[PDB]
Amino acid sequence: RADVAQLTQELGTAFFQQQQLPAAMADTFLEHLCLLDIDSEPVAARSTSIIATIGPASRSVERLKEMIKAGMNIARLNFSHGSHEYHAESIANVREAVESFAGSPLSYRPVAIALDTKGPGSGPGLSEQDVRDLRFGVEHGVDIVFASFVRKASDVAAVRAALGPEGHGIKIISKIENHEGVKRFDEILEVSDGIMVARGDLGIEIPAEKVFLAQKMMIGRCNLAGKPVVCATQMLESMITKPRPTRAETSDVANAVLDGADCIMLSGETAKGNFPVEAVKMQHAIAREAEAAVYHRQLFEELRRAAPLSRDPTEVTAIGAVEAAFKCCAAAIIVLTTTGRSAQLLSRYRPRAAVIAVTRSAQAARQVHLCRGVFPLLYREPPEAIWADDVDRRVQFGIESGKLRGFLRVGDLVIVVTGWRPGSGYTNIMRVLSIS
Amino acid sequence: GTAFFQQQQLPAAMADTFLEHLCLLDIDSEPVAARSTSIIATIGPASRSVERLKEMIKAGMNIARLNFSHGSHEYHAESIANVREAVESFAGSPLSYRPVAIALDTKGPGSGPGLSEQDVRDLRFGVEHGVDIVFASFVRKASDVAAVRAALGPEGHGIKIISKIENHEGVKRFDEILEVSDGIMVARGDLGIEIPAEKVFLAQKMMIGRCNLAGKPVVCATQMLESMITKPRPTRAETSDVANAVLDGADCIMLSGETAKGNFPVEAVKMQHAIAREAEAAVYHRQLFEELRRAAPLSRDPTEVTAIGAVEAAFKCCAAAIIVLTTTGRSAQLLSRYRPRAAVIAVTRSAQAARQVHLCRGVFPLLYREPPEAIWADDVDRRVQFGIESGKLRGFLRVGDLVIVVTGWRPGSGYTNIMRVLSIS
Amino acid sequence: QQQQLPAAMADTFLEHLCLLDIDSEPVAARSTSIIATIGPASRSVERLKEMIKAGMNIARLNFSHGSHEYHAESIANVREAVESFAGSPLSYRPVAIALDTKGPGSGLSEQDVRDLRFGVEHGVDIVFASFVRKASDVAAVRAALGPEGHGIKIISKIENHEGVKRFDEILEVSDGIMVARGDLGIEIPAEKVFLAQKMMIGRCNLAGKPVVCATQMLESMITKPRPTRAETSDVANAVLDGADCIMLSGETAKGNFPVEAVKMQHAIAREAEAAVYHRQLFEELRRAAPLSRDPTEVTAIGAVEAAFKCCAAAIIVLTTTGRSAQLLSRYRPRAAVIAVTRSAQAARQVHLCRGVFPLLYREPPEAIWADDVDRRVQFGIESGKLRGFLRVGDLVIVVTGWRPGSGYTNIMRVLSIS
Amino acid sequence: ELGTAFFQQQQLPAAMADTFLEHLCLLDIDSEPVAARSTSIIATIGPASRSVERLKEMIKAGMNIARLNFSHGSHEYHAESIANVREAVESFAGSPLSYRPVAIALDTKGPPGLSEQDVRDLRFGVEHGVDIVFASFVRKASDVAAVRAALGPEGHGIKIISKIENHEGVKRFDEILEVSDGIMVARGDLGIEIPAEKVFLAQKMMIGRCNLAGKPVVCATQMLESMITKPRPTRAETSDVANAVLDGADCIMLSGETAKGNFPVEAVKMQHAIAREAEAAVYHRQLFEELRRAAPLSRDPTEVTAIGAVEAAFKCCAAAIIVLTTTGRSAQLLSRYRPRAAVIAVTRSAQAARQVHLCRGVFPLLYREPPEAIWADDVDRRVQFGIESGKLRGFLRVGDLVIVVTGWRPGSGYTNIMRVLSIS
Ligand SMILES: O=C1c2ccccc2C(=O)c2cc(S(=O)(=O)N3CCC[C@@H](C(=O)O)C3)c(O)cc21
Ligand SMILES: O=C1c2ccccc2C(=O)c2cc(S(=O)(=O)N3CCC[C@@H](C(=O)O)C3)c(O)cc21
Ligand SMILES: O=C1c2ccccc2C(=O)c2cc(S(=O)(=O)N3CCC[C@@H](C(=O)O)C3)c(O)cc21
Ligand SMILES: O=P(O)(O)OC[C@H]1O[C@](O)(COP(=O)(O)O)[C@@H](O)[C@@H]1O
Ligand SMILES: O=P(O)(O)OC[C@H]1O[C@](O)(COP(=O)(O)O)[C@@H](O)[C@@H]1O
Ligand SMILES: O=P(O)(O)OC[C@H]1O[C@](O)(COP(=O)(O)O)[C@@H](O)[C@@H]1O
Ligand SMILES: O=P(O)(O)OC[C@H]1O[C@](O)(COP(=O)(O)O)[C@@H](O)[C@@H]1O
Ligand SMILES: O=C([O-])C(=O)[O-]
Ligand SMILES: O=C([O-])C(=O)[O-]
Ligand SMILES: O=C([O-])C(=O)[O-]
Ligand SMILES: O=C([O-])C(=O)[O-]
Ligand SMILES: [K+]
Ligand SMILES: [K+]
Ligand SMILES: [K+]
Ligand SMILES: [K+]
Ligand SMILES: [Mg+2]
Ligand SMILES: [Mg+2]
Ligand SMILES: [Mg+2]
Ligand SMILES: [Mg+2]
Repeated sequence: RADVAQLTQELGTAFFQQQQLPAAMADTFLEHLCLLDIDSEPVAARSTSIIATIGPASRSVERLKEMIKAGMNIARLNFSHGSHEYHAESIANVREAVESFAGSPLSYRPVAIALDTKGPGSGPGLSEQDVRDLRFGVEHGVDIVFASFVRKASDVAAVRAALGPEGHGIKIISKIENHEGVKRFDEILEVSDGIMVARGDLGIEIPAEKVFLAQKMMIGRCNLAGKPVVCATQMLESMITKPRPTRAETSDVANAVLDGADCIMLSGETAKGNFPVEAVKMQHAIAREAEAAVYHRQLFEELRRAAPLSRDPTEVTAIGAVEAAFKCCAAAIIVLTTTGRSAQLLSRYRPRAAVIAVTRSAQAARQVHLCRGVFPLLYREPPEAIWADDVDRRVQFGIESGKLRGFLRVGDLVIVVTGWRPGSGYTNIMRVLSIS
Repeated sequence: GTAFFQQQQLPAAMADTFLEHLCLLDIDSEPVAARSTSIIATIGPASRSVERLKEMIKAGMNIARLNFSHGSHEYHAESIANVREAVESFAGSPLSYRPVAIALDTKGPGSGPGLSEQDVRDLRFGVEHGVDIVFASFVRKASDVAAVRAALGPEGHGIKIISKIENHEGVKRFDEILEVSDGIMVARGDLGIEIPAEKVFLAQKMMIGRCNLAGKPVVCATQMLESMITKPRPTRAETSDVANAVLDGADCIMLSGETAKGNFPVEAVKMQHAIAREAEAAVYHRQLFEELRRAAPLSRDPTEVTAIGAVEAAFKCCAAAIIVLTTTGRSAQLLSRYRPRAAVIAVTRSAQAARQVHLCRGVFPLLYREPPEAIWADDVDRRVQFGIESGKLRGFLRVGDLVIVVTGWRPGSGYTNIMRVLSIS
Repeated sequence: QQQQLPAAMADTFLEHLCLLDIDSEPVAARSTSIIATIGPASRSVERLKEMIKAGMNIARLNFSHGSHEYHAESIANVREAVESFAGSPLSYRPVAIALDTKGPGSGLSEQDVRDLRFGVEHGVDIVFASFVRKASDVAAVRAALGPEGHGIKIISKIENHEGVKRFDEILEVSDGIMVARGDLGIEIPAEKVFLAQKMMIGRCNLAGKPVVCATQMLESMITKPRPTRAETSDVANAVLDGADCIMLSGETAKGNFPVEAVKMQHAIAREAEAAVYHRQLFEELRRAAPLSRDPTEVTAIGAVEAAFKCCAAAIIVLTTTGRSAQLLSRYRPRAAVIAVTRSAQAARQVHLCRGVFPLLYREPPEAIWADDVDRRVQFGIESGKLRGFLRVGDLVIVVTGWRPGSGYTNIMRVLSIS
Repeated sequence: ELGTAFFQQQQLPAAMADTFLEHLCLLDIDSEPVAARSTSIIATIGPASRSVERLKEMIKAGMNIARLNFSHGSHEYHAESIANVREAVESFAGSPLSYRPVAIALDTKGPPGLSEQDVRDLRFGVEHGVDIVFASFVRKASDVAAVRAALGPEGHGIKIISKIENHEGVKRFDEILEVSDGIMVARGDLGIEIPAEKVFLAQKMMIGRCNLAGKPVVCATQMLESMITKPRPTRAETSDVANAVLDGADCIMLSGETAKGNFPVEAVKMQHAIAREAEAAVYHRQLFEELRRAAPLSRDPTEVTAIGAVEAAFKCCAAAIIVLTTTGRSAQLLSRYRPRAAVIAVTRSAQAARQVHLCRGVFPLLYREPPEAIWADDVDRRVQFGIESGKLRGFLRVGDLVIVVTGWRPGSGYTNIMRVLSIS
């Protein structure tokens, strides 16, 4: 009680009853479970991104607008099916639906476009079809590649080479789908931007009763590395034909978030099912409940104990900002970023505070959806003559969007993360600001 | 040997943090210990045949659930007879005989305020037919449990009452319900209709945590392997759900339509068995034991004091088993509440206690049938030897293993007070 | 490695003790301040210069002995010795002046009222108030200091059973506490003093307020050039307990080896500070420190967390009153807290907080406030390089505010030296 | 119930704390120690403490081990001091409530190899039946082997406590501890051989490693130095004694304080008073957790039984753990887990009864009844002897819970049973 008494008097007992805060203050994991409360409502914005596979059931512009409003952050295009012409039309429809909300950043929502490859088949390396599909991705400006059946580090180097010099900025998320991928996980993660636990093939390649071990291990190692991890396949499977999921399906979604997944995915549920929008809404509702139930006290302590010492100022500032946000129950951490890296380094410490990432790069704004708890804001104004004023305008842009979009209210504390000079790699400042 | 320390997720068990424990989980680290989470299979048209029941017992069914929401008393009495016939077909080999509990799951109160007249009749049927457990539907408060207990009468005092929590009131009045119940069932079917579907996992994890803290059995139920009612293999979400119920701390996992009416009853039991064994090896015992110890209050009860000493001793030597003599199952339950990795082999002469201890995780009941020796110390030794011989035959024990033996200072229940370190010869 | 770093990485306190190494040399500057009692043996300007060089941070004047004329001459000699090093601003060491009252004897005595008035007139920085037994005793001392002594720190001396029992109410209204073991060891059983000491140090560490361990720490050094094994152990254990300051009484006031006693406390404190198990200490201080909406409070925890992440050589903080440095000190960083201040009094008083190294800023003011802040930060860096705290390539954490004036600290910056 | 008053004594509010910092904050000067003093006191016998009458007062004050410093005196002088110790000890054999075994320890003069004088003094120790040797200036494992060889054919049961007095002993500590029965942190010479300001690091490290190895460790020299001439110690001296106990020392020592000082009895009384206070202030929650986590897994039934018995004693706040031991080993393995319950060791070996004083919290009871023909009856008689002695001495009352540790067959090395008994 003494460690929360003054803040309880100031913020109120009602504030400390919401978002599983009594369970968050527990001294043991067992006590944390015992304090979980179905009446404790989630307040924070949903931080785990939803990837929706785009197909016949979710192709139209009108349907895609509903999916964006329901919570879709990443549109996946499965190159195992369809054609280049079919997928290009789906991509154009996604972009049309996304841009229909570009009226003001107080209502704008960026959406990443991901290409999921067919894979190597019986062959041992990049398939000729994968080379053509990866070239298509670069030509159509995809943000992410979900590379199928990655079995070793040279597989991701081959994917990187097929993207050429013009696809240098595309994120490569390696899909682990077999025994070799699990066994060579460390070398694959080292050269990848992130990982997808592709449970469909994994559950056929290894005993079905061992998939949960591979999932928890890969999520834990990705959390330790500070790299995005996606949990995929059959999460809400029954929703392909039914309007409501099973008890095992809601449990699976909640447990993927509690495991530490940055993203959760919908495959047949959105590509061909009868309830694509309802499936997105269900993942959204479960993820908000599960994020509040995360035991941050042990998680943050373990992420600190395991993360090595760092002499990188972006990394040092990120841990200081997350520590400061927990100390004051900050509503948000506003960070200026060019490539998304400063937001990713904040996200790896799993703050409860939303990470509002203000960027001029449309691609970085789409790609940061891979990192849990990062809310991208695309800044469109031309640069101010004085760099310090251009920085301040970008911070104010995040404070006004947050104030008028629920995130922030007058009296809230926010942590602001900036650098000392223009350009990528110079984040080194953390500021505590009171919202007026 | 090095091979021993590579199996049963032992590298992940030695980790200094939960995060490093997850990072060390290995799909090639094979489970060695016997499956400790009990499987409850609901009886119906797909599982009533005496020959089909024999296959389900071999696959791992520990408790047979009779769902009184369907069928007459004549139907349930035939189910009881078929279950008992299949169980007793293995009684000719006492070292391998597996007791199977019979649980009666009530229809419930309906639009009524408390115990239905149908439940009063069904509960009296349960006592008359010797059921071991009652899964009481829609328990909303402590007086619902007292009413179930009263309907069982003086002849049903030994029947275990597991309260099913199926609505908001049951979740909110959980503490008072657990206090008077023998255990709890997280009845997710109705719970997921009574409260928002996205909140069920919070109610499940909370109730399992509180039951683990109280040392009382908790069952995770409904739609765990739902797709297996019509498909031979479950979905990725279903295997995950079963593994996570075990990781949460559930003593039992349940099958409903998967065994009552589906096309794969035996395979659904085999699937729960396979998943539970993998998930039990992945339990982070270092944190779990530490937290259970820290939260368990001080006690002046010798059974409770001996149990924590025996669990601490078992962890110190990597004991293959804790062999406990028990009359009511209580000494085995008090060992089980500390979640030892060592199997708790409970030797009992009570056929009912042998069936009921399946509610406690990691308790393997052995029904001892020999008449008592004239010298009490010799009768205790013969039972301990029966435990060792059954354990060797079933694969729990080998020569050279260390075992912890928990016994008492005089006959009758309530006098457990001794813990002994024994080398298997 | 140096500064007990293998013992610092240990996963348990037991393994930390097992890894302590007599060959692991201390590198960090000595964090625990030394209070030396000034008397016949340590009065001369030449002797005081050697005591400052040996490590004396606070000069204590015991008003139980001497006279106003005697103590005023001791104060003038301390100031003369301190100011003899002012010609080199990058290495100048401020020294606080503390007045220790005679006490109530058999409420606030008339002699204490006169002595407290003397302290205000002579510009003392701290009052060590004798025999504090309740909150109203502190209020009486505060009232006797009047309107001109509002800035003087009151450190309540706990010397009897009532002071121990009413500790919480005394700490609440005091700036800090002194565990006055001489009288405490007569007032309560001698074998219970260590319990009162460890409890008071723990509660002061929890409150983020300075605590002094005092009396008979190196007693045998009054006549002998080397202390006993129990005395070196006592000094090391007071530092390991969490004391912000350690004190010398007869050892410096009347003994034959005043300079050697200061040197011995300095040598032991440096060794003991490196042996502190920061992994458990920081985690416990962090877990127990309440949630806060005060930006100075929030910035301090962020800065200490950042310093541990990069093994920062120092945390450079700008402070008017010393408060921003005190809030960093309460988390016990391994990094030195270099406090750059224009207030000569705050520079002297900040010696009460463990690990705070005060730098008195005497350079011309900049016209642009941002440029003025930058030059005070570069002054912290140049003084740090000269004193051995910093080297080129080191990382430092810089803590500053958004606007001039006290109470506005809200910024933490990661800076690479040179 | 035990009552709220029970939970206010022996620093029990500080014992329940969830952090070490909270534990310190909850220490209470009004919380009185109830348990018997568990840290043995070693007193150096010299001119000021040699007489039978003075030795009787020192035994009553709390002396458990009599140290004879072979750096001074002679064989004749030390033999007379030993005879006086034995006469003073045996003067209490007519009262079970007052009788207490007292170990006799020989501290060598010290050293190329073992000195000629040390060979003769070690032979004197064997001939006079000493229990312990405090071996001066041990620098390496071969120094311990030389002392062991010198203990001739009749003295292999004598305990060798290696004194660490210089840089080489500190640096070769692990190899020395491996072959020694225990260690003495000999701070006098250590504070001359290494910088004085580093002695506390060597002390804390050696105590921690001995606690980890489950071997006795003695903190020695200048603990109450001023009491050689003054009736009361300094604030630094009481602090030093309390901190040696909090560090984890099994024994604390008095040298000039008892050998030649003006207040030998008062110095013993002061160490007794401080140790009792400091033992109650030990943070058992973290200590037991860390001893468990660091101690490797074991297939030795005595070690497995010991941890189970200590866990059981903490669970019920057992007044005592009664253990049957012939060599002292079963009591030593209980002691290494630092139970708050007193370890009452029932033995037929007079030497083991004296030597177990080296292990913190072991209260030896020498049993001299003739053996019963039925072994189970002889075991029950010794268990009841421990219970009746415990009731007589104030350790136990009817209604208390005790833990009893025995083995399954006679002879040393078979401990494998732990029982929970209600005192009737
Ligand atoms: O791009 C698609 C697509 C493209 C063009 C026509 C139909 C589809 C389609 O039905 C579809 C279904 C799915 S799907 O429903 O997720 N699923 C169908 C069965 C096979 C699964 C597999 O790849 O193993 C996939 C998609 O992932 C993608 C598409
Ligand atoms: O101010 C002092 C002083 C002032 C003028 C003459 C002599 C002295 C002196 O000897 C002295 C000794 C000491 S002292 O050595 O610490 N000590 C002497 C004995 C009584 C102790 C007590 O107060 O209980 C104090 C001082 O603390 C201060 C002075
Ligand atoms: O056995 C003793 C003894 C035996 C015969 C005559 C005198 C003494 C004596 O004074 C004495 C003093 C001490 S002592 O007081 O501990 N001693 C003081 C001076 C020498 C020191 C040293 O050895 O470094 C320690 C003893 O340890 C032992 C004896
Ligand atoms: O997260 P990234 O990719 O390193 O970008 C962070 C960068 O953004 C800034 O805050 C502002 O940079 P710009 O003015 O170039 O947009 C820099 O100071 C910092 O280096
Ligand atoms: O677990 P419970 O029901 O308390 O049974 C434990 C009892 O079993 C025993 O070990 C054996 O007793 P019985 O010979 O009566 O079967 C008793 O000593 C002990 O009291
Ligand atoms: O520690 P204090 O007393 O609050 O002083 C800290 C203050 O110092 C500063 O860094 C610099 O202030 P000045 O320019 O007034 O000296 C402020 O921004 C900040 O509020
Ligand atoms: O501690 P030690 O020397 O191993 O002695 C323990 C032995 O004492 C006993 O409890 C009793 O043995 P004895 O009857 O021979 O004295 C044995 O069962 C056990 O092995
Ligand atoms: O490839 C996939 O996405 C899978 O198998 O889940
Ligand atoms: O009754 C049940 O088992 C349920 O609702 O899940
Ligand atoms: O006044 C003091 O310093 C004391 O009593 O210790
Ligand atoms: O020999 C000793 O005891 C010493 O040197 O401390
Ligand atoms: K694909
Ligand atoms: K039912
Ligand atoms: K005074
Ligand atoms: K000697
Ligand atoms: Mg696949
Ligand atoms: Mg139901
Ligand atoms: Mg005083
Ligand atoms: Mg010596």
